Amino acid sequence: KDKLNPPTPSIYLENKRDAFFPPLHQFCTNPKNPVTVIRGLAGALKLDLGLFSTKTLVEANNEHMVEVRTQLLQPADENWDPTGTKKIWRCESNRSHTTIAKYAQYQASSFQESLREENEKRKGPFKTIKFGTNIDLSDNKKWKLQLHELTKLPAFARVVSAGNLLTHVGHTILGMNTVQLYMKVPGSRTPGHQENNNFCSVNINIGPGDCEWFVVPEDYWGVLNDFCEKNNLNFLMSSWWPNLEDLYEANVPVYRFIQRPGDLVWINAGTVHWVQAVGWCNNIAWNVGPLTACQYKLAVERYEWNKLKSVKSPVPMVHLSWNMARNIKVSDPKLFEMIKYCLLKILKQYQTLREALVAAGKEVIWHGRTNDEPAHYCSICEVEVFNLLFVTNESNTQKTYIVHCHDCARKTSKSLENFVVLEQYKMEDLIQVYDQFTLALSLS
Ligand SMILES: O=C(O)CC[C@@H](O)C(=O)O
Ligand SMILES: [Mn+2]
Ligand SMILES: [Zn+2]
Repeated sequence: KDKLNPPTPSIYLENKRDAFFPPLHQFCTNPKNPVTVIRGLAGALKLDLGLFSTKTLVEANNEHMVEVRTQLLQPADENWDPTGTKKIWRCESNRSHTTIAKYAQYQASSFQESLREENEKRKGPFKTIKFGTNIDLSDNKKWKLQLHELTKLPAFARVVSAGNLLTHVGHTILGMNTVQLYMKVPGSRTPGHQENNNFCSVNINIGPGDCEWFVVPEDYWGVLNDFCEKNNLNFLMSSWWPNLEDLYEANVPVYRFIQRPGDLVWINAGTVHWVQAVGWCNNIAWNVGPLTACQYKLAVERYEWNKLKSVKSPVPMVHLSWNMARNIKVSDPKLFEMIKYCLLKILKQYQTLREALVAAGKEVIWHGRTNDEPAHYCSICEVEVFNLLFVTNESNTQKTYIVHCHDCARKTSKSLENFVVLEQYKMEDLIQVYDQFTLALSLS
């Protein structure tokens, strides 16, 4: 079907009015639109993309760290096994580190070398390329002008905003509520994935070259998971590059489009995607969590799925949920009932655990909390741990407070005799937050 190669939801901006126009906000967050390409976004805002040029980055922080992925330069939209014999899903992507100055040097000489080849005139085997990924632009002192330029965006697409759930986490989640930079040469590939905890993603192409994007709606992610599992690949942890003929045969629709310099790509919640550089360019990206039932639901679902797959969730959805209930007036009936349900479950599980401890003669020690203290995770299994923290007798005495979850503490120490139980929140206070959390009226 042509329904298997659908058109890209695409908004064409001319000026600031178009960018700040509220139906643009609603369009991007509509669950029916897996991706929105906002064309001409930088131009409409007079964004200085030059602040993100390789030349400026070198001058700014030439020793800054870059995660290098070394890859094969693959043809078009395909991924071949190294012997050029068959198209496979697994892609080779070895990791090392470099600096902006060193990667910049390669980016520039790669282009000069391509110019000479174009002037030398005229299955693999395949050349090797390097992709500069995940460059951390969280330090406002090192990247003042860069980060300030992005406050010019409409609020819904900003790294920080009142309506961004990731703003409401209350602490830094690297690469999610902080900007990541990518420095690319032709063929630089970001393999298939969903965002961390299915949060939306915002990507701007700095240029000067284009990127090519591949997008599959969230509700087909199970199909791609089976493909991975049948191909001996971890959907969440392995590097894979879909066979478009496999997807077509399985009746999976694939959105496919070009992102030009200054185009902003909005990846909606849970949308599966992979990307390749067509030319030489940089990109900047971060996540955003719109206050919708769809975003919260997909975030919760991935959070729970990660536990089953023994994968850490970068977004602490328990911590977030209490912050939402404490600080956000929620007027969507569906969203409200989702949050209320989740808090009630947290609350009851917590009450059950606490009572089991008390009834077994285990003491619960009041530990309180520092405000804006990040969520905790289990030092062993990396699950989020909320309120009741399990700390060894020695870590307690040393006041290092190395957190464990209950299961891991119990597996270590059968009667928890090697652990103390630290309580960060009084129950009455949590019950109060829950009770005071009611549906706000909005006429919108
Ligand atoms: O630009 C890339 O290659 C990766 C970025 C993409 O995963 C995004 O979510 O913005
Ligand atoms: Mn992404
Ligand atoms: Zn654990």
